[PDB]
Amino acid sequence: AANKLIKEMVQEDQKRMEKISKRVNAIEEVNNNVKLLTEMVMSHSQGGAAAGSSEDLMKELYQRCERMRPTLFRLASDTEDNDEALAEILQANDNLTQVINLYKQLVRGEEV
Repeated sequence: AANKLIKEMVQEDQKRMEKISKRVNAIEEVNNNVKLLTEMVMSHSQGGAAAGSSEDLMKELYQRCERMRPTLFRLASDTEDNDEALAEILQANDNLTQVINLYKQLVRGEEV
């Protein structure tokens, strides 16, 4: 109902929750995309292939990966007093930079 000044509290609870949940969804999405793109890139590393639709899916996964870095940068500037959350973010960005590295190699003839 109509209330006095304890609206700062339910609104704080709300920001706590949104913050954590956005982190979770980001990290999960990262973990998922990195793992599959990795799996796929390796398999096309002169072994089992598909081309066509597979080229399409690796491309999409690659673009999603590029798109998540900005997202992680923005999440990391919102981790006031939680170095643990900040660390998870930073490890996830590392997973992303890395995978965006294999894809690129795969796409332009390199090894590894």
